[PDB]
Amino acid sequence: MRVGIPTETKNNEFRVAITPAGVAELTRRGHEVLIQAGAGEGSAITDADFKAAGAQLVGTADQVWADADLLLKVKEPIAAEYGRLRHGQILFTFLHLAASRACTDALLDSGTTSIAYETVQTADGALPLLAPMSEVAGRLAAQVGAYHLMRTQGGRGVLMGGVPGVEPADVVVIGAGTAGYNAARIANGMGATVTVLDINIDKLRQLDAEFCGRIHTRYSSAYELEGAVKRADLVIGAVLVPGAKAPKLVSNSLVAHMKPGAVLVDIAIDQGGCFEGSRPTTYDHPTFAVHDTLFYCVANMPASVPKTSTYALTNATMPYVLELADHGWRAACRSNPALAKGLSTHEGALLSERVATDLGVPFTEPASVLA
Amino acid sequence: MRVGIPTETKNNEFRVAITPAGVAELTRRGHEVLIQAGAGEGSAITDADFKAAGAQLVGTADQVWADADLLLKVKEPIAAEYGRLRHGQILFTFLHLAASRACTDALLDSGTTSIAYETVQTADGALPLLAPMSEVAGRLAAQVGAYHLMRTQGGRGVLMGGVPGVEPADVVVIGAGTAGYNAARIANGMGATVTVLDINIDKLRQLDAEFCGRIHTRYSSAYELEGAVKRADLVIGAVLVPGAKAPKLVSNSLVAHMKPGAVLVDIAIDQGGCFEGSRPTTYDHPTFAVHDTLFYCVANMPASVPKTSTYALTNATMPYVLELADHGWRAACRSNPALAKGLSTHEGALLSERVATDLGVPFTEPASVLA
Amino acid sequence: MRVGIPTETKNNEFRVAITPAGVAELTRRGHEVLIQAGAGEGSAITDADFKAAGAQLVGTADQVWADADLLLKVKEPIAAEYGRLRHGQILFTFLHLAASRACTDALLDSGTTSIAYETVQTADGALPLLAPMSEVAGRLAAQVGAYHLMRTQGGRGVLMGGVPGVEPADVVVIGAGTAGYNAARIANGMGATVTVLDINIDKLRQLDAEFCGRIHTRYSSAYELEGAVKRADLVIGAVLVPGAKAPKLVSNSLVAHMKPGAVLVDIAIDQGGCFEGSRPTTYDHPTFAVHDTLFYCVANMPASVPKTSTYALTNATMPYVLELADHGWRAACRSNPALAKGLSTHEGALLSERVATDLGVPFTEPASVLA
Amino acid sequence: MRVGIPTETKNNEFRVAITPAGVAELTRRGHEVLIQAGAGEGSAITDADFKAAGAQLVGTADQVWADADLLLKVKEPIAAEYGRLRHGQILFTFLHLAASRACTDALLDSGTTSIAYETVQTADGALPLLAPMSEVAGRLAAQVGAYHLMRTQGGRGVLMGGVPGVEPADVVVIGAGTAGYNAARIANGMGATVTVLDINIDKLRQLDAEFCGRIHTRYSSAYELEGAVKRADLVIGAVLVPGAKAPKLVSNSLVAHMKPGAVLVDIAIDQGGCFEGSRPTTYDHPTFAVHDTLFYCVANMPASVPKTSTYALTNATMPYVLELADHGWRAACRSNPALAKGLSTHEGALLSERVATDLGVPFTEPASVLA
Ligand SMILES: NC(=O)C1=CN([C@@H]2O[C@H](COP(=O)(O)OP(=O)(O)OC[C@H]3O[C@@H](n4cnc5c(N)ncnc54)[C@H](O)[C@@H]3O)[C@@H](O)[C@H]2O)C=CC1
Ligand SMILES: NC(=O)C1=CN([C@@H]2O[C@H](COP(=O)(O)OP(=O)(O)OC[C@H]3O[C@@H](n4cnc5c(N)ncnc54)[C@H](O)[C@@H]3O)[C@@H](O)[C@H]2O)C=CC1
Ligand SMILES: NC(=O)C1=CN([C@@H]2O[C@H](COP(=O)(O)OP(=O)(O)OC[C@H]3O[C@@H](n4cnc5c(N)ncnc54)[C@H](O)[C@@H]3O)[C@@H](O)[C@H]2O)C=CC1
Ligand SMILES: NC(=O)C1=CN([C@@H]2O[C@H](COP(=O)(O)OP(=O)(O)OC[C@H]3O[C@@H](n4cnc5c(N)ncnc54)[C@H](O)[C@@H]3O)[C@@H](O)[C@H]2O)C=CC1
Repeated sequence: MRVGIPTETKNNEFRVAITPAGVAELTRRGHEVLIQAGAGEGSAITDADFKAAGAQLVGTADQVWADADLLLKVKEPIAAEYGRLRHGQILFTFLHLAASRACTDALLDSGTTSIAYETVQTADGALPLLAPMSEVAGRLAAQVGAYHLMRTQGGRGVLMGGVPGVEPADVVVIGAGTAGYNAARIANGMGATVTVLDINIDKLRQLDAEFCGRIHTRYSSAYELEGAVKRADLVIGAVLVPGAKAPKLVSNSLVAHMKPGAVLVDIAIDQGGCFEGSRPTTYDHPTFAVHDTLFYCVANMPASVPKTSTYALTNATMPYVLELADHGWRAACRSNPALAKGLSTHEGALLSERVATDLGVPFTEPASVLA
Repeated sequence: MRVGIPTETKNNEFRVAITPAGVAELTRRGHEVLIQAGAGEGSAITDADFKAAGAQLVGTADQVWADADLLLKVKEPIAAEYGRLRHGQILFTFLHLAASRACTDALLDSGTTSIAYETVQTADGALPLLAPMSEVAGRLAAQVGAYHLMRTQGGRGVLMGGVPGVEPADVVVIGAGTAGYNAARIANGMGATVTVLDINIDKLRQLDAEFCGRIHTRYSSAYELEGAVKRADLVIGAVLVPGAKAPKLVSNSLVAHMKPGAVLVDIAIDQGGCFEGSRPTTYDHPTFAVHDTLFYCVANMPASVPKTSTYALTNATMPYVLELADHGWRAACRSNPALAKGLSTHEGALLSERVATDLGVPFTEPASVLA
Repeated sequence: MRVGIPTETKNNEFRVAITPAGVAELTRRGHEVLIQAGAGEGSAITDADFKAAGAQLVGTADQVWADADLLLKVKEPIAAEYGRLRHGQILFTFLHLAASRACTDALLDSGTTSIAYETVQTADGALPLLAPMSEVAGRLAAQVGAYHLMRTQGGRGVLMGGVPGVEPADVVVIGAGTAGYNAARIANGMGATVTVLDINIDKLRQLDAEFCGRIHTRYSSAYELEGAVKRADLVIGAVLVPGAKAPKLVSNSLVAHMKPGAVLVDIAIDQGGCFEGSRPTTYDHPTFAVHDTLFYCVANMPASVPKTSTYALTNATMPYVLELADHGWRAACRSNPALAKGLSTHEGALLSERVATDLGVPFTEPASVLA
Repeated sequence: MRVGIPTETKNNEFRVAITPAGVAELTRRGHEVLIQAGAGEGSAITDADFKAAGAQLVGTADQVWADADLLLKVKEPIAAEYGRLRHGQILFTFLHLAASRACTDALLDSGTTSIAYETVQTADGALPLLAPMSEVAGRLAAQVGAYHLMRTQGGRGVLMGGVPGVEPADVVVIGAGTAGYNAARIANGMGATVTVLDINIDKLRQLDAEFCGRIHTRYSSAYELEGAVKRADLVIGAVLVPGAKAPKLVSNSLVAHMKPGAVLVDIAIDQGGCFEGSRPTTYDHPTFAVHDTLFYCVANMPASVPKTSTYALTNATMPYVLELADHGWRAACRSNPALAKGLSTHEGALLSERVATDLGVPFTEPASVLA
């Protein structure tokens, strides 16, 4: 089939959904690979690199979208792309539909078949395509939080690790999953005192063992959470219920009681944000004031480190890309339950129960479109 | 005597040279403490906090300077302050004279008595007043280097620590002293691959043992230095010869051979810079381009984390401040050889041999003005 | 000469001042070794073990004391032993004279020559005979503090290390020297959050590097000390000025503000105690109440682990014992400045300036009795 | 329904089965919470704290027991409570029935419905309600073992971690599960040389990886076990077969060959003890002599650290408490197989096969009382 990769268009989005190695393997398998001129430049993959791997370089986005049987992207379609969505095409990308009625409607109205990276899910419950991006975003949260704690950025003016004889920053991570663990690990490595909260005690045990208690763990009761947040210099929101809109765990009322110049990084912004005061920001304007604190709410954090994140992502997605190209969506999803869990839309039907619930929109069973 | 502390005026300088506790101890000893209204605000020390500790709050900088027998500052006098320097007054602050003929001339022409924090030196050869700032600056270099490696900042677009299956950043630290050790430690904590060079093998042996080889050490031969720099995503320049202009270790020719978007942080900029291409930048405009790389050359790095660095600095300086106030410069320096090594100017005479050599200016023996 | 070792008589004192190996080395050098029957039993060294090494086992303490030219002990003479002190005899033991006018007077009135283990001091300033006992006492403070934190012991009822999801104990160590470092290390190993204070920043810098920030370090300002103590579940007092009465750093007023059931272990009790409320306790009755807290003030902590501490002590003391036996006190002290610093009394003259100052008693120069 | 929490009555039992937060959530759900006056005081939860959360404070235990539909406790009913057990009430607490015919009979004769915390078991085989108490007891075993190794407690007189140049204690842990891992981790953190035995090699691999071999692992053959025990200063028994009486792994004959003053802590005492010589002790009298060793056999170890263990326990139990209150035992157990595995008695029927086998008492299938 024809596999198309357009240039990402979200603000400062430097990632691309395929590398030369993936192009070469698709072509080895009898597929036609179409790629918009310039699509890999953010990730230092020249048109010439893609050409040598076997891609057809096309001048415009409209052609990639029109010609592709399988359209591969990194981020969700944005408003200017809603018109490019079409019936009879497979879209494979991060979707975050529980967080956007407008995006969901556009997919449904177009009749396109869409599969979300972030709801592809193996039998152990893991999300193998979200995981590498959660790892990137977690590590970035720590480095971005430390930078914004500087007085010159409007922060409290506290050094992450302190220096001998002087207290370090107090960092609170909400969620001990992939992003939270990665945020905690880097923040701890920068010398901050790190506390991680979760409602899953198993995850806290795992963190306790891995750092031998150097990273503090607190069960996420209302009392522990509020107490930790009030004391924090930096809060990193990293909770998830797979495919769902993030729960609102930190109220604006709580934020009003925080130390002046504290920083809050809402990693969960891609699913709507786990802070009440969150709204999406971009790399051009990443922060805004809430009460006397600074919120950071970038829904495409890994975009700033494309040399790392393009590869991390495609190492994970490629086996799934190959099965979709070889067999088409129905046969691929039929053969792979994990893949099938990423199914989101098809011919105006919404195939995710959690998305349908969060948006208040009718749900149709995926088994129905697969049988 | 009268101990005066004016507001710092260098760009984005949020530190202050004393805290309420130091003010209280000075007043307990019969000293008059004069402080410019607003001087502690960058460090979250209000005029009211200084007042309660015993300070006289004065409206203008000119008064502090005119009235103080001992003038305490954080950074060197800048141009607009040259007219405030006076004969009969002791100035105790960071000076960096080997890096500024203009500052040195101003001190000499004023006839003031000046002692440099950074050349106060104990008999083991350590610089106890520079050390905590070198600790701050080293830790900041890692976090600031990581941030500027982001594509959105003009950098290469590589995450410090990578993620599983994908390479981390390659970090090179030149100098294994206080600043370099701290930069290496934080960069390593962020998951970067860190290589540290020095000409002092003892210092490399210490780093090797502390991290049991996780931080790489290379003797600083031309071959090792050039090779490490060409491979680096981030270079941190942290060399020092006490009180001297920094040696130029990284040529612009070498920089032309580096990877595009690499970042170079010149911590040694306060002493003139150890990179050939270095020139001082400010927190307002911290970076500039050299060839295809980004240089970061801020001479007052600890200013951005004043809640940490004001205290770190004053924990160290205060015992020296108390000796100078109790006994005056001559008797304090007679009693304390370490203090006496900080002696820089007195009545138009330049008292540092290393500074005199570097600037091409007459040297006068400090034992002569202490006899 | 005759080297005598009596049985220790302080409460629960299970240590002994020599082992079979030391006895054998003394006898190899032509010395007569006299040991009280039963002296080694606390340390599991039977009379038969000492006999086989060459010792003369004697039935009574009075004989050991009467016959010995060099008398080796572990702890200071107590009241019932004051009548055994004699002119012409060398006493070599822990003395702690700055803490006991009564002990000092007894030594002075007897005219005996005494050398204190704890003031023997090498040119680097280290106290090589105190050090291994400080190591023992520091490690014990952590384990004894943890035990007394149990509700069943009157303490707050908090587990040292917490468990995943639940806060650990907050431990504050005052003094970053041998005892404090060892207390911090063990407390941290038990999973407590440990903060260590000192006025010597060099020592904090060393702790910071050794644990890469896992043990918190705070410069010991009034503000940091008071704040840390109010938050603490367990406080360990481990400060020292060599040969001096301990400074009083924790007021009873501060103790009144602590959490109910907090535990305070005063390791510095042997030198008078660094807590205002401290008074010496014994292993039989180790604790007492101050306000709503529990104080632990045992002046012979290493006695409880004699299998460890007898050997640790004698590994260190023996080379000094051999010098004193071979050459006598005057020539040994003439040859070894470190040994000479332990000189405490001789023929009614007090030879330590620090002790003399603390007790308000005339000082006589040790160079005078060595000339 | 009515949820009742009486004061614990076992010796020195300071835990309570609910906290204010749990009370508040039960009341939010339409349940009536009854709590005996004083029940939370051991855990520093005042009657006023429980009152503010919504509980009815009742004067006597008899009323709590009579009125409660769901009775929540920490420990098993003791003799003086056997008369309070009633038909038509759900009891949810630690039971340890395989270790007490008398307790089992009382439950059976009363006709009450009982569910054991310690046999609630998820599909991975884990025991999520036992786990936090195993974590507490393991960590306590190390600290309690170290204390009793002191000569002043009748132990060998060896310091847990030794000091430089002198050997540390030799610690042997039997069982590499939750309690054993926690005991090993703390003992290692105190500087002891730790060896852990198990028949499950997977658990030994996990320990080997987590400490990179610093904690020794030995397959639990008769040879390795006997050899390790004879060499040990401290033995910690931490084996379990879920719901079963502990196997007797250390014979009195073996104990006769141990070093004099060795300490044995039998954590498995709650299930009957894994040492042949074990019998339950209390916090009032925790130890007794076997041959020349000291046995410690406290069946309610976490009771001494209630500020830690009350919260650890209730963080785990609460989701199960809520389901029992909302739906009653039959529907809750029907919906939750893990919960259903804790089913122990109902109307005179014993529902645990392992308990019935160990006691030699008839077994009835749980599916029979659930269908
Ligand atoms: N902003 C960005 O650019 C990126 C955002 N993300 C987002 O980061 C978030 C976290 O992702 P992962 O770490 O991979 O998820 P994960 O599933 O590995 O971890 C989520 C954790 O949150 C915990 N949790 C859920 N509800 C909670 C509550 N009410 N209180 C406390 N803890 C709670 C869960 O128990 C779980 O341990 C997701 O929204 C993900 O989409 C991921 C990559 C990039
Ligand atoms: N930009 C800023 O705001 C601040 C800058 N600094 C500066 O950082 C610099 C480093 O200071 P510290 O780490 O405290 O000094 P340090 O004396 O502790 O270490 C300097 C190291 O550089 C090494 N070195 C000297 N010449 C060398 C050569 N040719 N090649 C390789 N290594 C060489 C030395 O052997 C020494 O180990 C100084 O200029 C200091 O003033 C310090 C604080 C703040
Ligand atoms: N109770 C017992 O059985 C034993 C008690 N000790 C005692 O433990 C105490 C500590 O001994 P080491 O650790 O060997 O001494 P050390 O000399 O190694 O360390 C003492 C530390 O206290 C610090 N210090 C002094 N004054 C201070 C102040 N005002 N505030 C904060 N820190 C201050 C010093 O800077 C130094 O780092 C001594 O009194 C020693 O005799 C030692 C062994 C056994
Ligand atoms: N005394 C007290 O206050 C408390 C006692 N406990 C008890 O501690 C004991 C251990 O609990 P957990 O660590 O949670 O259990 P677990 O199931 O996590 O670990 C038990 C380990 O024992 C091993 N084992 C079983 N039979 C063995 C044999 N014959 N030889 C060698 N190893 C063997 C298993 O393979 C397993 O790894 C249980 O009896 C538990 O009820 C728990 C909490 C408090």
